[PDB]
Amino acid sequence: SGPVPSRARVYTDVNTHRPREYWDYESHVVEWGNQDDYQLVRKLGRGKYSEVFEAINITNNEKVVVKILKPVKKKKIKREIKILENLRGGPNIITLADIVKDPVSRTPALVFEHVNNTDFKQLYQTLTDYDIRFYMYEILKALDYCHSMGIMHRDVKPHNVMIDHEHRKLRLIDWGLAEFYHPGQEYNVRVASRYFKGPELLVDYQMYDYSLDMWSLGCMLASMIFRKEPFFHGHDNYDQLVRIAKVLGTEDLYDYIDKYNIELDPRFNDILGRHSRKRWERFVHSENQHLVSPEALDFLDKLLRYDHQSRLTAREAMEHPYFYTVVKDQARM
Ligand SMILES: O=C(O)c1ccc(-c2oc3c(Br)cc(Br)cc3c(=O)c2O)cc1
Repeated sequence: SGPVPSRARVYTDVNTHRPREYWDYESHVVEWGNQDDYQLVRKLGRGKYSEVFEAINITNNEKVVVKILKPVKKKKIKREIKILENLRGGPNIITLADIVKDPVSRTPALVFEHVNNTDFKQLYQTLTDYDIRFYMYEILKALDYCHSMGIMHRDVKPHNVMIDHEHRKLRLIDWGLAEFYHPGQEYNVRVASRYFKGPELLVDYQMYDYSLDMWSLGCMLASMIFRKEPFFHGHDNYDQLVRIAKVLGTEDLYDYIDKYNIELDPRFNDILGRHSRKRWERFVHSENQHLVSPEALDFLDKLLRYDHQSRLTAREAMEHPYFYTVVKDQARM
């Protein structure tokens, strides 16, 4: 048997046509700075891979953000650093300003730009229909760039999207799981938050591409327009696929399995059963109908697909009628 191979429909060989230095990050040499150039003000958040502090650049008295990294392989550190430097300057990509090492503890610390972030737990209450469309378009601009730069984020989630609603600014952060795309490469399925794990990550299909990020975005869009965060709320990875199967149906799931000859785990076939593909009207009620339109539902359906190749690309998504009002307003400046 063996699973059927896969290639990205867009930006397939962009990395092949680049210098080895670009994607071969194990050979990247980091230029460190002194963390005594920064004074920490307060902890902004914790996490599995880092603890994030607000800090001050004492050489110019300007607010920055210090991400003190948790002990991971040196390889993964170089990967995140190289990717950040490669994507630096891109649309709504977080800006890496410095890379310092504490003189005492000798720990790697990435220094980022400061953005007045309002948390989505309080932000998703003041968002209008236009606000959702607008910010979705902003994430797409960041995703289309990094995809065109041969990089998939592999960890798209609300926690990783900083938003300055007062200044309409958006930034895509945390690229510690991001990876360079190479046609034919089998990647680790152990990426992204459980609720945003694509079906390929759950059925153990390792040859995925940029389309993984498009799934996660779909989970964000579903959460926003239906006011259910998170939309696919599973208790583990096995149940996660079941929660997905209860919406998109088991019909397309087993066709997905059959097409790519994916050997399915002997546990799934006992908890999946059979389900019909529910219409998106079944998730529309009085409290969220002001966010749901035929344009909204059409755009969503074209993101949440088992077959990663049938999902929209970032650019294809940016040309959807769902963003027609946003595009016209951005052209008038
Ligand atoms: O690469 C990362 O993992 C990564 C994490 C956090 C920030 C990051 O977090 C903020 C938080 Br949390 C709260 C507030 Br207020 C501001 C920020 C901010 O400006 C900022 O860059 C940037 C990048």
